[PDB]
Amino acid sequence: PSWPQILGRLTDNRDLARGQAAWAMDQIMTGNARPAQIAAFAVAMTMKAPTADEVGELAGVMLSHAHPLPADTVPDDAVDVVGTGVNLSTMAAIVVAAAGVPVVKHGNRAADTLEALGVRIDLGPDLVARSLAEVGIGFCFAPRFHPSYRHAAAVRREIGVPTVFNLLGPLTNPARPRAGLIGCAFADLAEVMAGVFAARRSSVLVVHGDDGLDELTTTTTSTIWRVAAGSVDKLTFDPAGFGFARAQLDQLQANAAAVRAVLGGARGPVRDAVVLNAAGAIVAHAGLSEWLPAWEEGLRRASAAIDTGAAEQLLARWVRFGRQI
Amino acid sequence: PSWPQILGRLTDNRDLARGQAAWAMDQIMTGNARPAQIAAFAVAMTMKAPTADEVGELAGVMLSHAHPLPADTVPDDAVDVVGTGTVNLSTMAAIVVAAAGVPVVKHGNRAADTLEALGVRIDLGPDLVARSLAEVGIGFCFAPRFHPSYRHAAAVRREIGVPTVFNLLGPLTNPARPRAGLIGCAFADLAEVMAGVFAARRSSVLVVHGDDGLDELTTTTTSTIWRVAAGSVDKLTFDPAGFGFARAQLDQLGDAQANAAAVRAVLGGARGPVRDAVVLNAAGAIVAHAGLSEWLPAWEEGLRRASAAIDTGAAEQLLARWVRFGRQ
Ligand SMILES: O=C(O)c1ccccc1Nc1ccc(OCCCCP(=O)(O)O)cc1C(=O)O
Ligand SMILES: O=C(O)c1ccccc1Nc1ccc(OCCCCP(=O)(O)O)cc1C(=O)O
Repeated sequence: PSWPQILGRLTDNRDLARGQAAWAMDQIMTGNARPAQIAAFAVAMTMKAPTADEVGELAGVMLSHAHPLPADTVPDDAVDVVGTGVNLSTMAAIVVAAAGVPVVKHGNRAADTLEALGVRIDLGPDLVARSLAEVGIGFCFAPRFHPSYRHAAAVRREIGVPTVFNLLGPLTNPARPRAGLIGCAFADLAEVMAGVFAARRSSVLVVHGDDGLDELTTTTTSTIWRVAAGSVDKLTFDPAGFGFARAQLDQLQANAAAVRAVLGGARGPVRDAVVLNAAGAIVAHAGLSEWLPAWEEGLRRASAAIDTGAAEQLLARWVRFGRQI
Repeated sequence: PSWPQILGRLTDNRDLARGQAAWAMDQIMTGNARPAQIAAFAVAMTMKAPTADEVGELAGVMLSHAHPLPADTVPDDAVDVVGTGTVNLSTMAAIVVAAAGVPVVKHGNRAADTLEALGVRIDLGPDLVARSLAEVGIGFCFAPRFHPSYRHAAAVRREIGVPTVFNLLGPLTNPARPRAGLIGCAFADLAEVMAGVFAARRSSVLVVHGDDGLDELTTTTTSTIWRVAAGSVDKLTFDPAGFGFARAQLDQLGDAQANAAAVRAVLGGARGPVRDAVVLNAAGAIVAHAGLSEWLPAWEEGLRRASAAIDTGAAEQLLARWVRFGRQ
């Protein structure tokens, strides 16, 4: 295999042969790729239109190089709550964890929201494991678990344009949770991302707000690719069906204040959006083992996690956990 | 403008707005583009099939930055003989055309190697290329010497390896700006684009693509010719069998050392498929030359002039004189 071979195939608008995407990603992560080669690959794959097989190979290589969490430290039913791209997902994650569903998130700075809240984001595998056990939630700092991806990440920022690489974050949570609510801002790639989760037998709702959000929106309908039993089912979701009023898009350090307000019981469109996304994660969680009863239960659990103060308390306990390390 | 804007537009499979390709090329040519940005643009512009307007803007920026030849040193009827990539055929055809009395000014880069092997000094500044054109009847613009700020793009092209839109610009960024030529293109889809760019400049060009894939007029089969003249483009099918040329095989048409030997053989009068191809392509450039000011009569004359340039020894002498020039 070679870069001219692989780049040539892509520029010819052909799908890659089995293993080729993997070879490319492994070159990129073993420091064997020039920035120009990385950029050419990211762009060419994007314009060719990536397959789930291809994106799967990319994510597979990344996870093969990643620092794992220690053995038997991630519950079988842990979930992620995240988008391709953060205020809504951070809150939803806390609420989901507070409802009793273990959450392990994965991210990087532009993570900023959590720091502003007093959470310690840069922990190693053993301490993330302890956080997950003792608090019910953990955060994997992406640079710390994916050191070899730094070359790729640098090129991402240099070219600016979105590419297939924008999918890899949610697909390479180093804790490897089997479930989640996953936002995707790119309607065409959402389906591909869903296929990758399907191949892994994950239980995920891949969500794309029809207003463009990488979260379940309250301003209008959302497209959901429901992934369960290795298959993908495409659905349109209307929050009005669960009694939610339509919000305006503009209503959705600043984030930290917003987090404190919602967890404190503030009513409004932000809370509604948090509750909706938290419920989505809980439905995805239920999928590891009916759509309407599942959503109704998810919504009850999410609302109760806030209203009882459990979500607010969990964040406080999370903050305290880090200050005691 | 900005890279996110232009690259986003290209990845969305949209043609660029007026000026955007120019802006991009200019960033690249002023050392203001990161290698990753250069590469992303090269690939995106390639996979979003480039338009004549866009390719014209790229070449235009390149020429706006290039060292020109001194005023009035390039004859109004000078021609180019070149392919996008057959360096053996175009090199020989170029010498033959010059020997027939049509000024030739070429533009090229090392992978030029064949000419050096023949003892020609290829790396000359504008003033000496001009002198070469006047005194010998042929000149060569060595690309790094005229396009110095292209070096960042050059490095990126080596790194990614695959052909891109940048592979199309060579015939369109000749710093001597000849107004006529025989221009080969290996990709038929882009040949029509190249013809469009030449038409915009009102060049008299034959853009040629062998139906066997050669970036020359072939003798193995027919060729497609985009005939550019009067700012308008006519697309034609061309069969050299109509001029009595025997069919050759693709294998009959090497490194710079071998190419030089082949050059010496042809200019020395060796008959065969290689000579035929040279004569045919030399004739084509002569036909393009005539178009600056009737199709079959033009070809018949072009073929007579090319054959005679070889057979009298004029072509062989011109090369000897070209080599002599560099040493004096
Ligand atoms: O930004 C991304 O696209 C990304 C996606 C998945 C995982 C990580 C990502 N980013 C990075 C990964 C590594 C990295 O660089 C690692 C530095 C850590 C050094 P050490 O080996 O000592 O832990 C930087 C980034 C980044 O976003 O800037
Ligand atoms: O490669 C370098 O980094 C370099 C360094 C110093 C001086 C020249 C350099 N390279 C070039 C600079 C300009 C240039 O200009 C080429 C323009 C024409 C391209 P084409 O013949 O393919 O149409 C080509 C090169 C090169 O190394 O290839």
